[PDB]
Amino acid sequence: AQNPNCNIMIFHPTKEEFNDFDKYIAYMESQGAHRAGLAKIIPPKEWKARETYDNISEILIATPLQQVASGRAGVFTQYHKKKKAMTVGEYRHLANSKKYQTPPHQNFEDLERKYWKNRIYNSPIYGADISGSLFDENTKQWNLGHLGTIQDLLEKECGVVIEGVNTPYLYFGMWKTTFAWHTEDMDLYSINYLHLGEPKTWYVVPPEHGQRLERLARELFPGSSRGCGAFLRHKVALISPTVLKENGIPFNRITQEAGEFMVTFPYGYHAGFNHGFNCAEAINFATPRWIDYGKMASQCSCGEARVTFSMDAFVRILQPERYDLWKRGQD
Ligand SMILES: O=C(O)CNC(=O)C(=O)O
Ligand SMILES: [Mg+2]
Ligand code: NI
Ligand SMILES: [Zn+2]
Repeated sequence: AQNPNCNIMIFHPTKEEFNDFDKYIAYMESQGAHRAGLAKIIPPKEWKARETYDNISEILIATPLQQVASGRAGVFTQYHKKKKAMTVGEYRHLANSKKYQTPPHQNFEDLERKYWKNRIYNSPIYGADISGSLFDENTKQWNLGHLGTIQDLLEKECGVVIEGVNTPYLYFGMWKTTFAWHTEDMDLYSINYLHLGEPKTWYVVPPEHGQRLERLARELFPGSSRGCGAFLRHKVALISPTVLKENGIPFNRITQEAGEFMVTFPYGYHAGFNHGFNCAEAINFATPRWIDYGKMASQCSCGEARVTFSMDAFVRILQPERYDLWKRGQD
């Protein structure tokens, strides 16, 4: 069995190996990468996402979100307060202001300590889930707006044409901006490219141990759990590495830097934070191996999670028994 300890693997494809996305994902899996829940991919030195980042300031962040925390330093929830629109140039200046800028620090581990100690006492502002792309149209390898669609994958595997589309999203972050513990919608893969700026630290639980995290989360968030059997789908709960270690939950950590891809695998719970101003692009994708995970994915039917149009068909075809209840939660 490859990668039996479920370590995060780091890959360095050549330019030739970077030509066929599906093949390279399947290669990484043949080496056991999926067992971690997360892998890093360093592009060949010949590759670039676009020529420059000098022309992105006029992108609009229509609904910046202030991430306000409740709880204790290692175990908290966050809610997202809506703020007035601002451009990427305005947001970059904000991020670099004395109120929001990264503090002085020694190394990534010192900054991690500061994050966990202090996050709850501040409310950083995040631009999230902005439909769009920063890949140049002439980047032909690993261009996140030209991947195979999940609807085409389901049709190829199962035979049924379905409605829906699959496009990328941009994320503009600052120090302390946080992504809560979650798996992807319908336990899909994700791919994330850090276009520019400061790093992103990730935490991940191996897929084979996902239910351990779920059981701890029900214990640590007991009102939320009573509310919804799949409340981690609300994307609001944070648990620190110290708390996970105290409770014997298997996990790993890694820091992504600008110019690097991360891939999350089906049913890999993950969470993390940004080190300072940055811009990432991300999209969900599928392979043949995902279908069995999509059929088994939990679902939020309480009303909170509210998702993309295109989840409808995945539930309808893969989970027909759950469809009627799930759809009531959407309405
Ligand atoms: O960059 C982010 O905000 C986090 N993105 C993801 O969690 C992802 O790619 O799965
Ligand atoms: Mg612009
Ligand atoms: Ni994710
Ligand atoms: Zn719910």
